[PDB]
Amino acid sequence: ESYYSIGEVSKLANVSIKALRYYDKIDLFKPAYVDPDTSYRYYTDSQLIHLDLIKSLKYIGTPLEEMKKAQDLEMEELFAFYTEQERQIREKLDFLSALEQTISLVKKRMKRQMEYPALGEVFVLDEEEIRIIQTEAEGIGPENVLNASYSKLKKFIESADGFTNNSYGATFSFQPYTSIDEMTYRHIFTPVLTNKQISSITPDMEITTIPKGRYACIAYNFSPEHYFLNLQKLIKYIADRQLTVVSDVYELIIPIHYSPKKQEEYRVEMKIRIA
Amino acid sequence: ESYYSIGEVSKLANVSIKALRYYDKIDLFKPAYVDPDTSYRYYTDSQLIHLDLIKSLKYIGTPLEEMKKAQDLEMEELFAFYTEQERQIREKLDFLSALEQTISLVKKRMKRQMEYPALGEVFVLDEEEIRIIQTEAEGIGPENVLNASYSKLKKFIESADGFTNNSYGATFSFQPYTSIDEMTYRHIFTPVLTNKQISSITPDMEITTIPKGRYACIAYNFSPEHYFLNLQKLIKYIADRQLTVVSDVYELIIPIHYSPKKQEEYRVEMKIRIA
DNA sequence: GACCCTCCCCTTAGGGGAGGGTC
DNA sequence: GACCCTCCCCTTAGGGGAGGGTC
Ligand SMILES: c1ccc([P+](c2ccccc2)(c2ccccc2)c2ccccc2)cc1
Ligand SMILES: c1ccc([P+](c2ccccc2)(c2ccccc2)c2ccccc2)cc1
Repeated sequence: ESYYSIGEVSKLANVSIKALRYYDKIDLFKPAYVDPDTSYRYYTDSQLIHLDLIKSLKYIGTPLEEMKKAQDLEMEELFAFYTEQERQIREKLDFLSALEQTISLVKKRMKRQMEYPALGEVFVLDEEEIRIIQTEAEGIGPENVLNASYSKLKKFIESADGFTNNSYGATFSFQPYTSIDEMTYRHIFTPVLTNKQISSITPDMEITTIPKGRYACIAYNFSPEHYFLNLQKLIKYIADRQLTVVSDVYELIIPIHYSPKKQEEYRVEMKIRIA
Repeated sequence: ESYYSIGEVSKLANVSIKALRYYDKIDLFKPAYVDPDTSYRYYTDSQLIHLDLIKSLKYIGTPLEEMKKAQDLEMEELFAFYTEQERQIREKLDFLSALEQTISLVKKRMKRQMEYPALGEVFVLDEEEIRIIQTEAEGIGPENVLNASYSKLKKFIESADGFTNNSYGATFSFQPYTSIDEMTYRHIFTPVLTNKQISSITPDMEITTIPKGRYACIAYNFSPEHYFLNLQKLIKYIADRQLTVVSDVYELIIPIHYSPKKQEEYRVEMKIRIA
């Protein structure tokens, strides 16, 4: 025999008035009585129990329309409904976990590039391996490589990492080049930021790595003159100390910013493994 | 010197055409050139790099508008941006973890009620404790208790569990009542499905529990006649075997369904601890 | 004076067409 | 014949008012 106005229900069940009017229009939760003259909504006490399901399902993210079918299932079916919710949550969990790990890897590589000792100077450090996915360069060289060239690689990596690669790589035979027009890339590649199985990789792609070891490295902001100059520094560094190269030259490029406004600028790093 | 149509960009960066037009209108990613006669959009190769940030941020859920400010920050600021993303992810994680645990508890109590041996029959089982939050009943009894009476309790429990309580409880002194109008509740309560700290609980509420021990129990679907009949069975069961009661009578009620259409029906369970 | 009601506008990220040009 | 363009409608869950009755 006790009835409540929309405001009272709102204060009692901690649900906004607008939400009550909406659930009314949606036919999810309608007032027991509507005054035909004022259109005022009135609710009964026993009815409040229905807001328990609605609030709990809202808390777990169930869409309103699906709530309508939830209040129609039996306690047994509701049990299963929750089982399904757990499955989805475990699915959300590992997605966030993987993402949490990926982000951490990105920051690690990001910091490493911000902590670089100096630009335009050859350094010899002990590197850890870098997992990559590569494909033959098809005759492409430093002057004609395009972002579009990495299209097939990015698709695969995006399908397993989600976080699209930010670094673009290429490799070439270590030679005493006297001109850029003399060099041709062997492979182009993109590092993989995840260990998630890849969805049926075609044979024209190879999963491999930049092996851990001692590397002669040099980093700098790209410019045609810098590219040539720094490559020659690397070559001279190796000849001067008669070092022995045991891998191709690895070239990684990463933009310094992604602003469509500012003049584009890229960071380049060349590495060559030595005995 | 190489340019692409919207379709080509779509196939290259795996982004829908509609999305490209939208990012164009939003001024997040605009084509390098727009044909003044056909309005056809054309993109340059160097521009594709900007879709890397956009896609990665979309993958982590960053809203488009905030992406515009992300492509304006420095590599240092971007590093921090990710730090903030990790913080939010860890926040999402424990929320899902807690929810995963709560759901499991709900299913456990839900199953227990579906596996009940029989209705209207007294059983003596060894119960595990049930954490609850209670408040004095203020003279309320079986005939005048309302859903609204639990308003203050539900607010607090909802503030810590999120999953609003589904079970409503009450307690009363074990007496040889000959009529319902003779009984008055001592406390009304609602179990807590979480161990999450409660936000400043007022003193008119008490956090306590239904202690683990041996309980004389009985469950049934509510009806005025059943309520009285089953209470008398409990009283007789205890007197017949001269059992000693060491707690008040606990009364838990949970709806059998939350359909606003079907006739309401509730499941009731009475429990009294014995030495 | 508080409370309640009914429109009306608005948010986010595009998808699914319809009608008509354009590679 | 495929590709591309410009509207137009639509989704989800209400929030924030404006104008005017109603406790
Ligand atoms: C005493 C108790 C309840 C109502 P009524 C109501 C009146 C006429 C027709 C149907 C219902 C009500 C109506 C408008 C404002 C206040 C009270 C009423 C009864 C049960 C549930 C809701 C409303 C009136 C007097
Ligand atoms: C040869 C190479 C590029 C173009 P255009 C272009 C034409 C006129 C004015 C500005 C741009 C082009 C336009 C419409 C359809 C196809 C090609 C062109 C150039 C750079 C980037 C995008 C488009 C035309 C001939």
